[PDB]
Amino acid sequence: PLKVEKFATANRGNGLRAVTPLRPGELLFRSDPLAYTVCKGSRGVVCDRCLLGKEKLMRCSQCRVAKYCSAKCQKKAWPDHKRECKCLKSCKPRYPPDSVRLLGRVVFKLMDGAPSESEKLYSFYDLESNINKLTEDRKEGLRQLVMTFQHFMREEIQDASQLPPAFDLFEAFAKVICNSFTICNAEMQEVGVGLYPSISLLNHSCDPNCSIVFNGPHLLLRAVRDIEVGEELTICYLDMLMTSEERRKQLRDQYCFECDCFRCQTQDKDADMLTGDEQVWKEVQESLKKIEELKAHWKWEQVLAMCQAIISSNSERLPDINIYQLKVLDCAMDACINLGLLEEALFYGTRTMEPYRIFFPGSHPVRGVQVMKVGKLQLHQGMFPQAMKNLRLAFDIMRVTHGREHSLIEDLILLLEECDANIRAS
Ligand SMILES: C[S@@+](CC[C@H](N)C(=O)[O-])C[C@H]1O[C@@H](n2cnc3c(N)ncnc32)[C@H](O)[C@@H]1O
Ligand SMILES: O=C(O)C(=O)c1ccccc1
Ligand SMILES: [Zn+2]
Ligand SMILES: [Zn+2]
Ligand SMILES: [Zn+2]
Repeated sequence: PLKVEKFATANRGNGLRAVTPLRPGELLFRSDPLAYTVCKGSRGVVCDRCLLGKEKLMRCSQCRVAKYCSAKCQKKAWPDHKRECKCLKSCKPRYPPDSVRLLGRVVFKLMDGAPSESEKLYSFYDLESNINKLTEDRKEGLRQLVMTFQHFMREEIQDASQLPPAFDLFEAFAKVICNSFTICNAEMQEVGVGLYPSISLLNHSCDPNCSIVFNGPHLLLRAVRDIEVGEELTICYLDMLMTSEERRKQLRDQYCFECDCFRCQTQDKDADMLTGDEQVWKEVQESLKKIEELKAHWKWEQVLAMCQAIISSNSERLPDINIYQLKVLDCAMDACINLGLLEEALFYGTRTMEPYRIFFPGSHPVRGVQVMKVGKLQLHQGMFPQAMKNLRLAFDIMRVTHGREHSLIEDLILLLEECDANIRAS
């Protein structure tokens, strides 16, 4: 059997609980998506199937919207793509919202595909919609998505007989809002959106006992803390670099619940996250809206320029533990890595280390990868003792958060063996 089970919680609907004590690093579930698509900003930049950023991609002959790294990827993707292809084509100039493209793949998967293992524990039909908690503002947004779906899919779906039985598009989009998974690449950049209905049983905590990590579209659910028999399994739905007030708004707006976890009751880390002059980090927070938009579109040169204007401003500066300063540093590190500016990348990366230790407590895949990036930059620059220490730290974290089932662990072990060989060679 499995190590987890669905159960009805007392006040958060259905959830997942351990059937037996779980232990940090234990693999609990792994799932391909019911449906997934590349995210808007990564479209044309990464392969539609494997979500890897190749320097050579080939677009689908028919729609010219889907792009693939290889014949292998377009073939393995053709079942999921064949019907949307006609739709994307017939709307050529327009491209639909990610949610619409995603729901299209859900519908085709449910109509034309064998039962999906992703629904082993919990199906798309089962997913929470929160419709009785939605604001009229949200409901209006969903109505527009319904009509967008109807437009985009009018070449393949003209009426209900071409939808699953009693399939309601409004409810379907409501489910998408609060059960969408952000698919991240190995470097922890957002590249796609997917539905993993069994995994959607996991409720949220700002101090979770499990973590999900993506290896392409494939999702690994791991325990990151000790977990007792019958204890509910939780993951954090949100970015860790967020104050309690910011988490409140997004958990309300997107997930329709008021978080009662101990961190939100205590404002845990809020004060440290907002150190520095408020006027400055308000401006940086504003600037980050565009920086992250640029990063989403892989516009690294422009990302770096905006980040440098902040990190090396001629006006007042922020401490690196300020979460908005910290985001700017991370964006600039990633841009430098992609632009081949490794000295500068390392300068920014090392500055994020201590803030990441604070804000990503325990075993968090984002900190694991950040430390691995820093260790990799140090290795490449011949800083073997430093690189080894960070690579070991990355492995300490990622043996828990990634595990041997994740291909990045093999890469990291190879970097450990290389770095150790250099240190031996003295
Ligand atoms: C991914 S689903 C989790 C499974 C859901 N409880 C169910 O019955 O299908 C996310 C939804 O569960 C509820 N939820 C998740 N975490 C919660 C929490 N910490 N407190 C209260 N409700 C929560 C919210 O309605 C949210 O929109
Ligand atoms: O339980 C597991 O460890 C696991 O890897 C798994 C994932 C999906 C279905 C069955 C088992
Ligand atoms: Zn590919
Ligand atoms: Zn196509
Ligand atoms: Zn909370």
